[PDB]
Amino acid sequence: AISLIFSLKEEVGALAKVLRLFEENDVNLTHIESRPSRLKKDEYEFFTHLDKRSLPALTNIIKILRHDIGATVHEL
Amino acid sequence: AISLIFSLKEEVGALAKVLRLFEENDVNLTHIESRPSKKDEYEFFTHLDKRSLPALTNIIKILRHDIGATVHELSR
Ligand SMILES: N[C@@H](Cc1ccccc1)C(=O)O
Ligand SMILES: N[C@@H](Cc1ccccc1)C(=O)O
Repeated sequence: AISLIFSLKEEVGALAKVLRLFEENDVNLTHIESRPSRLKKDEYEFFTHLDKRSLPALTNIIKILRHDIGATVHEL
Repeated sequence: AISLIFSLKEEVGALAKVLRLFEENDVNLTHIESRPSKKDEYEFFTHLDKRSLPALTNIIKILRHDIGATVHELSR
């Protein structure tokens, strides 16, 4: 499984923006879970699985999340 | 915190559409977790902050009758 972790600044629609970006890149989730960040009081972390057909978008959505959104992101 | 548990039909952008509804109603999540369900669906466990309460009747309307999700639980 493709595993991706990212951290977002807390606000309404924070996750929705990420998922819109995923959808627009034909990325499809098989798992999501959140937890409050232990590092920053104003951040939430998200652990996701993506299906294998999402692989061609993977390098690129990582860069977009970091660049367009300012998320901290890591492929696991 | 408001507990809301619902299923969606599996498709690219399934969750994005729901989170757009939430966002447009000023609903803020504090937790999300998915699980595969019904073979072609996913179940979502969410918590909404108390400030989301004025939105509940509208998001339930749209979730049930527009998006066509099944709501398994709503509790506060
Ligand atoms: N595969 C769907 C539903 C889904 C979302 C998140 C986790 C698991 C399933 C999507 O990407 O929107
Ligand atoms: N509160 C933010 C981030 C978040 C999403 C989902 C779960 C937890 C936190 C939002 O509603 O988008």
